[PDB]
Amino acid sequence: SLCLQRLQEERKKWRKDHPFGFYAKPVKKADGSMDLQKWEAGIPGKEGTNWAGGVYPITVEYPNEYPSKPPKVKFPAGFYHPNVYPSGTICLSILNEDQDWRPAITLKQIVLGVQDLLDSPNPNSPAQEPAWRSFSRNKAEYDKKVLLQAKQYSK
Amino acid sequence: SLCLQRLQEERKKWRKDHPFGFYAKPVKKADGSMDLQKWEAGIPGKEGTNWAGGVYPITVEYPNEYPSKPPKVKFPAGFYHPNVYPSGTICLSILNEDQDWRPAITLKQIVLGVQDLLDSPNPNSPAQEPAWRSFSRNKAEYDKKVLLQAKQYSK
Amino acid sequence: SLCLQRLQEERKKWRKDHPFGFYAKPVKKADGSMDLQKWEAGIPGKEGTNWAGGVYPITVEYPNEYPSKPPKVKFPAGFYHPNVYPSGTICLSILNEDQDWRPAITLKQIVLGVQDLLDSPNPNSPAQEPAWRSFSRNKAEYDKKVLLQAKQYSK
Amino acid sequence: SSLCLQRLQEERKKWRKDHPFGFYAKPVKKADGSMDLQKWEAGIPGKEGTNWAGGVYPITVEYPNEYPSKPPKVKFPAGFYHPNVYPSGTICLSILNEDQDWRPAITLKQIVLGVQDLLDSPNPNSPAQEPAWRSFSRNKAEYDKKVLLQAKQYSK
Repeated sequence: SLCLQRLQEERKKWRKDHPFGFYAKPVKKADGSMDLQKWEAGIPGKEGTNWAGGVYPITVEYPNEYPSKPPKVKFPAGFYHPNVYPSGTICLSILNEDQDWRPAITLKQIVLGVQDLLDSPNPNSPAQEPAWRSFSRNKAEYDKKVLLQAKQYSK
Repeated sequence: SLCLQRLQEERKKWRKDHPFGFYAKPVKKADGSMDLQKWEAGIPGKEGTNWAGGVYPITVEYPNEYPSKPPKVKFPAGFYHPNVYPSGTICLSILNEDQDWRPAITLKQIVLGVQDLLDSPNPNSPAQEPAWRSFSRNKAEYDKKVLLQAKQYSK
Repeated sequence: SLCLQRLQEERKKWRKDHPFGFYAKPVKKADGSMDLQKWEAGIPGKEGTNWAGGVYPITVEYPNEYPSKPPKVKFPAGFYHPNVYPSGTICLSILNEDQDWRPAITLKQIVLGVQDLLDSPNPNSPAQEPAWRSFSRNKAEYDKKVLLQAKQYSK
Repeated sequence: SSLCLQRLQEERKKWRKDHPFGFYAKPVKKADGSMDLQKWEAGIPGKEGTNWAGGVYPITVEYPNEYPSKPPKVKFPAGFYHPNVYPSGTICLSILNEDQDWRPAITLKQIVLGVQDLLDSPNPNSPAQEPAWRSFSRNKAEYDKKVLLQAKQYSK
């Protein structure tokens, strides 16, 4: 099983070194064992941005075909960002098997890619109508919502 | 009002030279008068495509600032197409004030632009998650849905 | 036009008598006249509740058959409350023609009824999955969201 | 052509259904989001246990109107380093030469594996690149250092 072997390697690599303020670990099953194909992680907002102070939770679901196919990465449904679907699914070219996904991509690369996305939305992939509208038409309103969401996910 | 004068012109104009199989009309108010700023229209699917035989209803909402600003065009909420948000809002650059909107654009050009979009989804507008997923990963499933939606909106 | 006669009556009535903290007015069309069948209003949260401090914006859409048929009342799409659909449509007994709508119901009655709903969600109208789930499963999380939304709509 | 586009549809299906780990290949998208069946982008992973390992080397595959009678043209980026790759990026490979081993039945998988095999095993009969061929033939240490860094350049 390449998928599970790769996920064990990812666990070992992450535990050894990962970016400051981020976390990621397999979820526990009913028996206390790890579900290597489903992880919970957290992405800190960047200092100096309206995202600062929040730690935004994601789930990473690795399909059976991983690493040939990318994991699905989701914020909570309703998370506010122009490139995040209503379901929470993150729209990012590195997570798209037809675009920039490659099997060598590490969890560290994914979580930093998502962190970078927060304060720098992509205009070729608006996935959420109200956030994209405010980001583009009413930046003051967009910024207020971002700062309130940072508070929602703050300690 | 420039807006209402233009809408009168669009109305009297549409009623003489409109694309075959399409319809468009201001909606009626409580007193049977026309709401010039809110129309109902219908877009026929092209023959030779899976959209054939349907006539897909849209509402066209003209803001007070029209024609300086574009109208908003919506299919029913839940309409299935990669470029149509959950609300029914259609993503089309000619309806975007920072891209291709120009005050001269006529309703005819708008409806034809919506028609063209049906069988050729734009990859820069990932507006509807499942429709994109199917379009990209399970084209047979995508086509089957399109075919059934054509029946939904048939005669 | 029984509808528009009733709506002109409702307007004059509102301007001479309305609860403190509330506002309501027909929207303006492109020529500066009033669209009597579409109003924008605001509902203050009541003091001593987690909704306190917010003024929550609504649209009131009166159908041609009003007052025989109730108006449709909507918060912004995405507004958080167990009885508010994703579209922002409010579920309330007095706004349902098969329930407690009566043609004699005034705008004051409607807006006070919406105000009452804010702090008392109805379990037989679970319109919003995450809001209902937090209200049932995680009161602390439910309350925090309400308090942040109050700030969002604060003065 | 018309056989050309029909064949290319089939190639896309065969590939999309089945191909070696770490390779990718897809028609490029046109301005309307539709596929250009006659120009694909692909990636060739270096073989593990060679100085090419860890790289995924990008190629373009351009199918002429007369495909599959005539072979596609396959190019690495201009300035790619390998003794059998011209300055333009064009790969010199027998199965890609109509005057040598091209046959209409050859599939994309066979092309990309042929290119992969060529990486660590240059053909002296196609010295397409002076500096690469000279280093390969006269200063192997220098050649290997360049190959290793180029693997980093295109790191998987």
